[PDB]
Amino acid sequence: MSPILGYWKIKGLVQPTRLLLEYLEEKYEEHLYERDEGDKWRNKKFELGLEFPNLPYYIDGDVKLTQSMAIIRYIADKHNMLGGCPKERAEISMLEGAVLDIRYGVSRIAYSKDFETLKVDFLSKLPEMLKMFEDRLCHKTYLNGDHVTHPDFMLYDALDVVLYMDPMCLDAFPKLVCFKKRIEAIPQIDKYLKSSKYIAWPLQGWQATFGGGDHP
Amino acid sequence: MSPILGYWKIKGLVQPTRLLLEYLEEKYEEHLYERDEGDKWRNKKFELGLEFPNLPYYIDGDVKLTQSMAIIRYIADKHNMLGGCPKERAEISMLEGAVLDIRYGVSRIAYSKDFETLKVDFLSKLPEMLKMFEDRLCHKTYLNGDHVTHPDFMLYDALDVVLYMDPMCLDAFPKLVCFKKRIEAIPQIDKYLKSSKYIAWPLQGWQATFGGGDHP
Ligand SMILES: N[C@@H](CCC(=O)N[C@@H](CSCc1ccccc1I)C(=O)NCC(=O)O)C(=O)O
Ligand SMILES: N[C@@H](CCC(=O)N[C@@H](CSCc1ccccc1I)C(=O)NCC(=O)O)C(=O)O
Repeated sequence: MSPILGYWKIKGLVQPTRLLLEYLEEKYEEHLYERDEGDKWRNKKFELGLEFPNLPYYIDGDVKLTQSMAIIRYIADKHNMLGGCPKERAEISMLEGAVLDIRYGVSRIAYSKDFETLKVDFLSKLPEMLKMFEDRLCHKTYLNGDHVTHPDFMLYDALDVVLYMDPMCLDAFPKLVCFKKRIEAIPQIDKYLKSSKYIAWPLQGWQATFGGGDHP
Repeated sequence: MSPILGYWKIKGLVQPTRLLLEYLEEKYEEHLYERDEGDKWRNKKFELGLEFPNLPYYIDGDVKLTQSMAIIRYIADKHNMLGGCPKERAEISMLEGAVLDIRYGVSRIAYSKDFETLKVDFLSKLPEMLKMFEDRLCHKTYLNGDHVTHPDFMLYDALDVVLYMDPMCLDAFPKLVCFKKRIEAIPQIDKYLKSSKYIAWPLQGWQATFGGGDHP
């Protein structure tokens, strides 16, 4: 029985997890809830055996999990990708948080009716955040070295998003522009992005002022 | 040389980490920035050797970290507390996220000038969130069983906070009311709470509409 990954039919908080699964060439099925299926989900919420019911969820022969970060880390952990010692594991967790500051930075304002005003102060702070990654990649191929790790897919997802907000936010960051291409040059990812499973939009929930709607 | 833990002189995102250090009886020094030291911190931000400068930070003979979650997990990891296998480690990470939904739920609205209106919709959703923990503790002493883990201190910190917002939010949750007492009955914690190091207020940054100010 193939693992089930439930979530809205958007990119949201699970996009990075989808990408890690594709990368590892893991098999899995998806329980996607359409914009109007809110009710279809509420009637199942407390019937799946989840100790902490929420979206996304991940169910397979071994576990039943919720909290998108617990899920991506589990899939990575099952492939010995979380780090070989305390120090390395803390390096990888530091990369997770730094990426989330960016990604969550967008979500916290993408639902306000004053998006444009908020979008201005945000983009004034985004640069400092990007440059930390720009330097981290000065001599590395990927965030943790020569081998891909899950924070790589999270960062990719964050760049894909801040680029919709502002197509020029990476002009001063060549290594990040390259990092983004390099992730797409990975065989498994390129296949996925061109397959029928890829969900290109929306970025956030359909009702958001930014990254919302049924079409780009 | 004792590990240094830097942060504002508030509870904020580091309170749970302080508590884990006390519990493990680890020695450490703190670099606390007063309300008016914002400038004292900006002039040091890019001079500590941190790959991703931010508050809090943790510096000792082995690592230099940022991102509060990477730090608490490191201190726990160095004591073999993160879980003995993939499944257990995902259980503990699931507990982290579920706690943060509550804790971050407060911060996301504690800075708005319309706190009271927001505080109403929040408290209407808090119950469902608390009950997941209320059930998780139905037969367990602590969140992961008979032994304390870091999510325990995070949850404690979240209850201490939602209780200031509403002293009655735990009336229908006896196991949670007990969990909170039990954490305080732990020798090391009780000592800390009564020592000169404990910082009782503010909950958030001083400028917040809720949990702010120099006094309760
Ligand atoms: N921390 C949880 C948050 C889960 C969450 O916010 N779930 C939303 C969808 S993502 C909404 C979201 C939240 C924050 C940032 C971006 C986005 I998109 C939901 O509809 N849950 C189902 C329910 O509550 O019944 C996790 O990561 O799993
Ligand atoms: N994800 C980072 C966020 C760090 C952060 O927000 N730091 C704030 C203080 S906590 C503010 C905060 C943020 C979110 C929720 C609650 C709270 I209190 C800061 O002043 N950083 C120093 C700087 O930017 O130079 C982490 O957890 O370390």
